[PDB]
Amino acid sequence: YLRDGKSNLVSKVVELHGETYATTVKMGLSKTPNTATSAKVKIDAAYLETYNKAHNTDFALYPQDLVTFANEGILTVNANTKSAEVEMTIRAGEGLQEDKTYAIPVAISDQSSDITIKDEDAKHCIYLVKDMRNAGDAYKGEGVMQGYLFFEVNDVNPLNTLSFQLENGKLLWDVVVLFAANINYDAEAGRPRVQCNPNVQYLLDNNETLLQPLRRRGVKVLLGLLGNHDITGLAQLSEQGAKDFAREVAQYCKAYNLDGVNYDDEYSNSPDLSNPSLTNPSTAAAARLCYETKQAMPDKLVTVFDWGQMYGVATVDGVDAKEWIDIVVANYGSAAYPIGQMTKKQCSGISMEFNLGGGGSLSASKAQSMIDGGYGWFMGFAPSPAKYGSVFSRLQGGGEVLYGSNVAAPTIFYKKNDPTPYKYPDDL
Ligand SMILES: CC(=O)N[C@@H]1[C@@H](O)[C@H](O[C@@H]2O[C@H](CO[C@H]3O[C@H](CO[C@H]4O[C@H](CO)[C@@H](O)[C@H](O)[C@@H]4O)[C@@H](O)[C@H](O[C@H]4O[C@H](CO)[C@@H](O)[C@H](O)[C@@H]4O)[C@@H]3O)[C@@H](O)[C@H](O[C@H]3O[C@H](CO)[C@@H](O)[C@H](O)[C@@H]3O)[C@@H]2O)[C@@H](CO)O[C@H]1O
Ligand SMILES: [Ca+2]
Ligand SMILES: [Ca+2]
Repeated sequence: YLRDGKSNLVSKVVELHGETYATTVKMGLSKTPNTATSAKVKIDAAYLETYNKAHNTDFALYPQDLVTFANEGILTVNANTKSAEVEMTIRAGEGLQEDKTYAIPVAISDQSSDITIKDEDAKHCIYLVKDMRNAGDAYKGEGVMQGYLFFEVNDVNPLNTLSFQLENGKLLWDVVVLFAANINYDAEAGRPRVQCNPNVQYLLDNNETLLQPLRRRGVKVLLGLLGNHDITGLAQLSEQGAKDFAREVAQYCKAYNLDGVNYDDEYSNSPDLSNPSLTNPSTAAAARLCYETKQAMPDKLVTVFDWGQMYGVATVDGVDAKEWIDIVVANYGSAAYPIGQMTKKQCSGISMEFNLGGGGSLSASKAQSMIDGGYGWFMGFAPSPAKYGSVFSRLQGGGEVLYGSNVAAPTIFYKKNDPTPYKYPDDL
């Protein structure tokens, strides 16, 4: 089969932060090659219609003139690694649209008889390309650790993400979660639904002013989903129930122009096993939902809190978790761990409970330990302007290690449901 060589993913999201992006396309080999092993790759524009139909997506084709393969797309065989690869360059173009995902479907062609291609799936990989050159204010560089922040939107305006910058002006928090919409039972439909409390609903209704300004500066905004004290839950949907709920989550992220989801399996009660949308609570059911959610929004982030039964099964329908868990964050005091072919670049190395105090600090020591451990993420939960003294104290020193620039003292904060930047601390 064919995949992206750097990530080893068959579906790879590419964020352009500069004028070019370089990678390889890699064909895996089933036998040690010989002098005759050969293959080429090409862009397969016709396959995009098939892909979009299968995923209920609408991606446009990235301009083919902006994509270049080395060596006319002929793959260089590496006999020692059972693979063959070609360099591919993606150039940023003109006349592209901000905030639109484009597709580069790549196909194997002209392969030698020693290569067996099982199906059309193994014959293709896909790059999902986003131009992020202008939504650059959270982008702190190649290979740095990234931040993941939950807001308790019952109480705190997520525009407070903008209170957190390094001295070099970059935004600290790459990803923020609106915590949380709920899963609840819909009796009229006999199935689960997304249920948004009035605070969540107000944010979505007002996404233009209270959420999209974060996305304009490059922050990914995710909808949090959380159990909510009835028979439905994120780790207890049947295969069919998970397919249906995943489509609803994807519809929210499309309707409100968000960047994905966090799943937190807490507070559900026991399921009604006679209901066909439900099943025994388990990590396999949770993994099924994550997989189906990714199939429904392959260019958006599927992330989990490692608690309850939400995380741990590493394959669904033969597909490894690297393809459908983008980020896993752990409980306060723990580091997350990868499953399947994930690496610790998908995992949090610290989780900080900013409202109650546990989980430690993003100190210089801790930052270096996390880098040394290969972690990709640091997580924080429930910051608020009233506690900025404590929150920012727990961020002292780490930024110099992670980025060469410490977190700056806050000077602005936002009040709930109010777009006005107030002066910190004078305005409270
Ligand atoms: C990523 C992560 O940290 N995940 C979790 C967090 O959930 C947890 O946060 C804390 O969670 C507790 C428990 O919240 C759940 O239970 C609440 C109480 O439910 C019961 O009572 C209700 C009546 O008061 C009944 O209606 C209900 O049926 C049940 O009998 C419940 O109110 C809460 O749901 C609300 O909040 C969530 C978002 O948090 C929202 O989706 C719901 O729609 C609803 O609005 C949960 O079901 C909670 O008590 C903690 O709350 C305190 O702290 C927060 C700030 O963090 C304050 O805003 C709040 O005022 C309280 O002071 C907090 O939310 C964290 C930390 O423990 O850890 C992981 O477990
Ligand atoms: Ca800009
Ligand atoms: Ca808790």
